[PDB]
Amino acid sequence: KPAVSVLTMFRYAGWLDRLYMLVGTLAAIIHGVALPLMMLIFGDMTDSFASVGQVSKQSTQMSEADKRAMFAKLEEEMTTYAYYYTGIGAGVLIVAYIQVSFWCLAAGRQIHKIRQKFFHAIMNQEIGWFDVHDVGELNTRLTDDVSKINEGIGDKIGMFFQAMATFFGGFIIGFTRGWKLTLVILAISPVLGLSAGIWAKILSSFTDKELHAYAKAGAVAEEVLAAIRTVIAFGGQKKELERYNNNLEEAKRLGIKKAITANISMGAAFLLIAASYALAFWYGTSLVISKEYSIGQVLTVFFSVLIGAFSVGQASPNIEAFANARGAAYEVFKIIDNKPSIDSFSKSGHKPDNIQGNLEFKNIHFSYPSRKEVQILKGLNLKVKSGQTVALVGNSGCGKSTTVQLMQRLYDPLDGMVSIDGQDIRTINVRYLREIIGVVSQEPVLFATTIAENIRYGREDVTMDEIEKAVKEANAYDFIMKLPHQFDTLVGERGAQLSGGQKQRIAIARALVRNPKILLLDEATSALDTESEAVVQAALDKAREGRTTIVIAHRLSTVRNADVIAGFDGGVIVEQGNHDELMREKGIYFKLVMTQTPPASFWRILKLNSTEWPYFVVGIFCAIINGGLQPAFSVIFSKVVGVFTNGGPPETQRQNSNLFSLLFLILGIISFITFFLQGFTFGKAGEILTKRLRYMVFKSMLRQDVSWFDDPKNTTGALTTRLANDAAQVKGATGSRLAVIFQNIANLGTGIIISLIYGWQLTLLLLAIVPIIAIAGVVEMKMLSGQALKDKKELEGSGKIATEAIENFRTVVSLTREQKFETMYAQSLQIPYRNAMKKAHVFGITFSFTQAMMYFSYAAAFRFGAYLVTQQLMTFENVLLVFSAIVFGAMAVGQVSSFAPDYAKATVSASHIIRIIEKTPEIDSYSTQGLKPNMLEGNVQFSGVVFNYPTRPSIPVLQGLSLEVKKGQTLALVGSSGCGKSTVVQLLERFYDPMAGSVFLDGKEIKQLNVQWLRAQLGIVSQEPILFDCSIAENIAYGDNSRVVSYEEIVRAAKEANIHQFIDSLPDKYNTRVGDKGTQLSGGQKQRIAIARALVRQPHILLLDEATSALDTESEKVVQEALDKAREGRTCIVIAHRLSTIQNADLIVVIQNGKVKEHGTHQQLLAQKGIYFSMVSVQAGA
Ligand SMILES: Brc1ccc(Oc2c(Br)cc(Br)cc2Br)c(Br)c1
Ligand SMILES: Brc1ccc(Oc2c(Br)cc(Br)cc2Br)c(Br)c1
Repeated sequence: KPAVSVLTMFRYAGWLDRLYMLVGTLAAIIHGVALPLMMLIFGDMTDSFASVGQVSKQSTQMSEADKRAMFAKLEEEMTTYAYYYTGIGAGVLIVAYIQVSFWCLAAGRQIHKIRQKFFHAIMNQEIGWFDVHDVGELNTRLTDDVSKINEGIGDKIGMFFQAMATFFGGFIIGFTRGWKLTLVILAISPVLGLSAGIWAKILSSFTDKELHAYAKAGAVAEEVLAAIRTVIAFGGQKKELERYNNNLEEAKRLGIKKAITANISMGAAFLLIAASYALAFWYGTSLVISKEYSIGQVLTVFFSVLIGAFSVGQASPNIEAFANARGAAYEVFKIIDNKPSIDSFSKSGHKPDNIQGNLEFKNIHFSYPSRKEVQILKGLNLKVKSGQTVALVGNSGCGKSTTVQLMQRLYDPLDGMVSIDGQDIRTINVRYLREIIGVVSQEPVLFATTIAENIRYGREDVTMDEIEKAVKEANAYDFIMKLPHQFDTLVGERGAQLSGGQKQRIAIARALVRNPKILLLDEATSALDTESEAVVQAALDKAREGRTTIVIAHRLSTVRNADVIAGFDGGVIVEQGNHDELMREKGIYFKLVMTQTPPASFWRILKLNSTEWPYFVVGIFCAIINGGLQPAFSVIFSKVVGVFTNGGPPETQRQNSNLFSLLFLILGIISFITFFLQGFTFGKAGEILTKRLRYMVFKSMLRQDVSWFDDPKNTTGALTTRLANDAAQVKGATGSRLAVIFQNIANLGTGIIISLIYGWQLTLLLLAIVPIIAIAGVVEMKMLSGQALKDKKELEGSGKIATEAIENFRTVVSLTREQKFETMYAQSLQIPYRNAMKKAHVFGITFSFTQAMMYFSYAAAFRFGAYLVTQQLMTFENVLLVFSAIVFGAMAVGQVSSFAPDYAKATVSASHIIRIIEKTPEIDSYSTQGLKPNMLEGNVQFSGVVFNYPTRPSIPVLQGLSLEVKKGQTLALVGSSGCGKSTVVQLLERFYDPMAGSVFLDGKEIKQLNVQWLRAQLGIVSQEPILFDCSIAENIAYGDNSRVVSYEEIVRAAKEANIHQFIDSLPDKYNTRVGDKGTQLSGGQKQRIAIARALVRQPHILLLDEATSALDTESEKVVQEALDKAREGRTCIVIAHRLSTIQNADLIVVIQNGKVKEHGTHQQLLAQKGIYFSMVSVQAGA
């Protein structure tokens, strides 16, 4: 919404840039004007053949006499025109170069200037400006918004004035040479803009319906795949498939209805567009029989108008490129024009010599850019004597750290003044101020150069002698020399990561070359290992005594030798003096001392599509007819102008022109009829395989075992996404692109035959010319992409050192040296600049070449069409035909290169979708094999079970686990932590077979037992019961599948679960909807319902996995009261974390490290004193 003044945007265009644009826009206008003139001459050549075409047939008497005056007219005329076109092509060769070259030159020259000014502006902003902005958005604003500016002031402007030239020069020749047809062509324009407006309304309203249609099926998939362990537990795998299959049926019917309506839309749209033209051209014919126009002029205005009319559309993208470049230039120029109060690039203020370093802060009130929300300094008074070293202590607020900020004049105070020597800090140069202040901060930062270079960021003029003394004077010399490459080592975020106390000494050496008169030491010893701290601390003490120093730290070790110590309380200075004095004061300082002491030929995807042997053959056959039908319009056009250039006697003409225009419209309606079919047929054929794919995939997905859904690679969202995309992508490959790619190869095929068999070696010429300009148009775009990738590679090297500069900013400004990064970024940009110069000559040559090879190609089209062909006995009417036939058949093949990614994007989406069906599990619920025992009673026999989870085969959970529980008993299961408690329930449910050992139920190993039958006698109840969106009676009836459960039977379960209080309390009762879609209710209810569906099954084994986990107060007492009634009549395994409710259990088992450690009845384990009695004691007390 915000934008820029048009002149301010080119403020950096001066002298030549202003000329380049003027000459560029000039030749651009010349380039545009060139095309409608090309059409104007195409009318005069018709007139030439038309006068001879009328007189040659008018003879029917003399033959040799027509070999004289006729050919003489032709050779003076045709050579005059051919001489004229050859000139036009040389014109576009020059102006198209001038057009694109100059604008890309002015763009490159300016964008170089933008970048430099704009990075200069970034480094010039005071710190308070950064505290309110994100540096990351800023740097991306650097590389992206400048790119958008380049796109707008580039060669697009030349294309714009080229297009307006075609537009203006279009209707000028349109109006002057024939004003009537223009108004007639504009009259059908609202119809063409109204038919394409029905597309913006149909597409935008139906693309939502499908995204709503599958969102009903994709919602089924998401509550299933999220609750997958519950559907697997109760074996609703046939229902949840069925229940997704039923939503796929509706998505199919809505998909065929969309295929019917959308194909009715296209066909009617084209048939209105084509009829609109043909009426404007038939009524072109009505004006030649009346002698208001020449047969040549009708063409001249008809093309020049339609050329200029479509030239409007070909200019619209360049407008939006200019405006976006303006809007992008706003926030950029806003940074360049913005002037600071502090600078640091300013050459102003005093530069005191013989600085002695007496510092005082007077009544400083300050607040960071958070402003009125917080005020961190409520007045202040502090002097530090020259040579002395003052230490600042504080409990919190870190108002300590603020004084180092103000002493650098990173910000100015709200009220008060900071004074170095006698002068206010605001009178001294900002740069000289920071050159007389050395700074060592908590986190040290080192730039990605050599050690000597990071030290060289202290001062630019320095010799390895002074680097050596500096590092040796910060005892950092002994420790780099051992490191290889000597001073020539590397540092940075990337490469040679060092010890913290080692990085700080390089920072101390960096600040030491600064020979500062003032020293600021903020938190430097803090957050550092204890032993290297003393190594650094020796350097800090060796860095002082030549300087006045303010130091801030939480290490009270460094503070004793400070000449004065100062404590803060709420930004107010409270205590000051020597260490001993503050201790006698017994205040804040004393109080803090005591405290601290694979693309491949996949045919099988088409073999599954072979479910419909018809529906394709209908579309293909119907597409090829549409293909062969489409040049016949060019054949009609060729003979509407043909017979009427070849007229002779004029009485018969008016009667035929009505006949062709009729045929045309019969040929368009038979084109409508065939194009509805080829769309509907593929549409239906695509939507039905969409179901089969999503059915078989969702079937095969319910076939894998829990081992697969635990994979971090496969989550519920990633599976629904994999489910939707892959099915839609393969639909597109077999859908429109294939009907179109066969319609078009039939288009060119039925066109090339007509052209080849009519014109001899005429067609053989055009088949030498057209492929070359097509290839030359491709190699242009390859070179285009190559230059694009290359410039991206070498401007990111600049933006990379810009990245380093700006997100490490507060350090660089503390060291000054902005002019360093300033110069480095300039040297970095100098390569893309001198590269951007070559870009202009390259784009100009290529574009001018492809334009010239289009104009020269058509000079050869007529000079060969006449002369050697028309001095013979071949006819203009065919040359017209071969043009439209070949040229349209070629531009119809241009759709093949556009639908190419729809094939690859589908094959890749196919690549996964064939794998996902064929993958078979270790434990398949679908296998009908298994024992299905007859005897009812249930044991559980864990024996030597070692188990590790397939996702994390690192820490074992179960290793040598052995349990046995009789029928009708409760097996209490206590654990130190982890799923060692829970893995038992997962292995009995056979979510996994154990690594070693075995688990048995009735004496039979479950591993050889039937998988589905096994789970059918299991009453699993988890800690968070997931309930699908449906009737609570149906969430309950979900406990027994393969059979519909009686109402009184699901009532019996709700009676058991003690949930029947709601189930009548609701207005709907058992038919109320739950799942946080129809109704919401708390967890105690959800849980009871899960108990209800558990015991609908009438299991022989309950499995209670921390059922009271998320629950509170009386809700626990009632759910436990339901669980305690559910057991005592069944085999039970309970791992609930309430050991008070576990006292009345028949056997308690303690799990240690996957081994069973300690077991027995409650009082038995309570008589023993160990883990279980440590467990019961810790909760009962707490
Ligand atoms: Br009559 C008549 C026939 C074709 C005309 O131009 C074409 C041409 Br040439 C090809 C196709 Br496909 C559709 C149309 Br409309 C015109 Br304008 C008038
Ligand atoms: Br786009 C384009 C369309 C026709 C052009 O010249 C003609 C013209 Br004018 C008439 C016929 Br028939 C074929 C061609 Br090719 C040119 Br040059 C460019």
